[PDB]
Amino acid sequence: EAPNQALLRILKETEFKKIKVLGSGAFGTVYKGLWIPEGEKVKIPVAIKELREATSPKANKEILDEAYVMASVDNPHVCRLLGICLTSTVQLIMQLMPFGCLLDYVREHKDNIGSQYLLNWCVQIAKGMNYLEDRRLVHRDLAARNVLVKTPQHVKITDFGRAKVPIKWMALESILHRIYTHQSDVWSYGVTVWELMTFGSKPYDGIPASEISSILEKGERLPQPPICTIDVYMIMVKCWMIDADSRPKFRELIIEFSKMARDPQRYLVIQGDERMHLPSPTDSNFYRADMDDVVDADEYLIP
Ligand SMILES: Cc1nc2cnc(Nc3ccnc(OCC(C)(C)S(C)(=O)=O)n3)cc2n1C(C)C
Repeated sequence: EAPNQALLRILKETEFKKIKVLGSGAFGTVYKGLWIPEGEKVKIPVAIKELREATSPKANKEILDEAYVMASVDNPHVCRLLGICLTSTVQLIMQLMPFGCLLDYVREHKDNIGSQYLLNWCVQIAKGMNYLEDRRLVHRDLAARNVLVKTPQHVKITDFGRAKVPIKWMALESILHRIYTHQSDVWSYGVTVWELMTFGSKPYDGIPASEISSILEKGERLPQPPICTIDVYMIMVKCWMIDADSRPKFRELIIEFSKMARDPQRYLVIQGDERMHLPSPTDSNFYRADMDDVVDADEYLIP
C-alpha cells in the first residue's frame, strides 16, 4: 500500500571499467570493476552483472525485475543495487563483495573459522532476513551461496530473482503446496546455518531431489554437525518443524545467536579455536590485496 519511493540511478557506461570475471553461470557474467563518477575524485569498487547470451526482450525484462527489488532495499546486511547501465543488454552495478560467497569462503578457510565468526554470521543473516520481513519481502532462495562476504566480519544477503527450484533448502509447504512465507525463509535459514556449521557440506549429499519430500515427511532432518552443541542444533531443528508458526521468528534468531556470540566456545566446539585468525583491516596490506582515492559504496553518497 505504501508508495515505493526508491531511487533508480542510471549510470553512464563511460564511468565504469570491467577489470576481470568474478563468476559465470546461468545468471550470466559478474565482473569486478571500478566506478569513477563524473568528477567526484572517488573510485568505487563494484560488481557488474551482464547476461551471457542474446539481447532478447525477455532477458531485459528479467534483469529489470531484479533491479527493481535490489533498488528497493537499504540495510547493512542486505545487498543493494548501486545503479543500472542502459547498454543494449542492460547491466546491474552492485557493491564489490571482495571475499565472494560465504559457502566458498567456509570451504576454503575452514582451518581458520572460529566459533565467534560462525555465530556472528548467523546474527547478521538473521538481521538481514528480519529486515526483509519488515519490508514484507519473502526471499525464497536463502542459502550460504547467496550470502556474500564484504569482509570476514561483515556479510550481506543477495539474490532477489525470486523475492516477492532449490528443493534441499525449501520448507515442507514450499515443496508440496508452493506456499512461500517468512516462515518458509526460516527453514532455509536453518539449512544455511547447517551449511556454515559443517564448513560448506552439501545438504542430503547423494540423495536425489525427488526423494527429499518423502524423507522430510518421514521426519528425517539434516544431522547434528560435530561442532554443534545441542543448543545450536535445537535452533536448527526448530527451523525445520512441520508447523510454520512453531518455527522461530528472525527477531528471536537475532536474540538467540547474539546471546551465544557473547560466549561462543560454550556453543560451538572447534579444535584450536582461539589460535584461529582471518583477514581484518588490522592486517598489513588488507586493502592492498590505481589504489588512490578508492572508497567503499557503503561510505559513498549514502541513501
Ligand atoms: C565470486 C564473486 N565475487 C564477488 C564480488 N562481489 C559481488 N557483488 C555482488 C553484490 C550483490 N549481488 C551479487 O551477486 C549475486 C548474484 C551472483 C546472485 S547476481 C550478480 O546474479 O545478482 N554480487 C559478487 C561476487 N561473486 C559472485 C558471482 C557470487
